[PDB]
Amino acid sequence: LKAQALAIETEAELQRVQKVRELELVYARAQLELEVSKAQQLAEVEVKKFKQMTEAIGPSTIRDLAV
Amino acid sequence: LKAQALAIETEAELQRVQKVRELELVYARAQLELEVSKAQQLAEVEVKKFKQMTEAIGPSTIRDLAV
Repeated sequence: LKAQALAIETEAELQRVQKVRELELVYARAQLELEVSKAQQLAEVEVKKFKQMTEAIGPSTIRDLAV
Repeated sequence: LKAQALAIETEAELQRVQKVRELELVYARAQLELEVSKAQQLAEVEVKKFKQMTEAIGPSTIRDLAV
């Protein structure tokens, strides 16, 4: 009888754990997508501002400015 | 009976968690869009002011001004 009751409550636990982890996996995938989108856009505007600034100052001057 | 009641309250919890996380994902996506818009506009006006100033002072003078 203990075996029958443990079988029922184990099936009932495992279905809930399956559904919760499935929806959590979908939501974590969407958060990852938004995360890398923000990372690459902020990296792109950083790269573009740096490129325009070191273009406007000239790469020859930065060769002999740090010392 | 414990299994039936856990199934009902698990379905009822998971629908709410699904809807809350979906609308939160939409709102976080919009905040990311506004965030990168502000970052790139302030970076653009920084780059443009720096370029005009180092144009007006001349890149030859900044070669021999730091020392």
